[PDB]
Amino acid sequence: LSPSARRVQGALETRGFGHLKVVELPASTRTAKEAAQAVGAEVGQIVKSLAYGGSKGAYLFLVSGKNRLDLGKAARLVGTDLLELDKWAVAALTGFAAGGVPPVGHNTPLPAYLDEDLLGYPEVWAAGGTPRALFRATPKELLALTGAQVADLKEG
Repeated sequence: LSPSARRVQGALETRGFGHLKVVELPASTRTAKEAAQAVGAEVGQIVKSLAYGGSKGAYLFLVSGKNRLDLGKAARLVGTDLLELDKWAVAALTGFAAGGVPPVGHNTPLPAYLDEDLLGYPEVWAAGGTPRALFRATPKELLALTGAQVADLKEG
């Protein structure tokens, strides 16, 4: 198991959610579609942990794998303009590299929001530190872990 996977696992245990297990998929895995097939889930069940910056501070957005973030709603919700964060800041804030950001274990705890469509499943799969690592959890757990606020975030 990769250093990233191990890091997310330790983070889950330190939070009291040690029963959730980080899983490692075949090197040949890098898109959300690939990840979902490997574990038998729909792409909408994959959770993307998107980080953005604002003059206030940085925020976290958990989006269904089948939706793309509507920056318009995200901003009126946050109350400030939001802009893309480069690679360096993403790692500096979360402690992980873009493309594999998990919803927990961040160096900087971030206010969070959860795509209401994710509550639509019995369980979802979040990133485990790299494109080829995931861990499943029910939406209820994801919310308890992130302390995220449920919200309407996708483009319609």
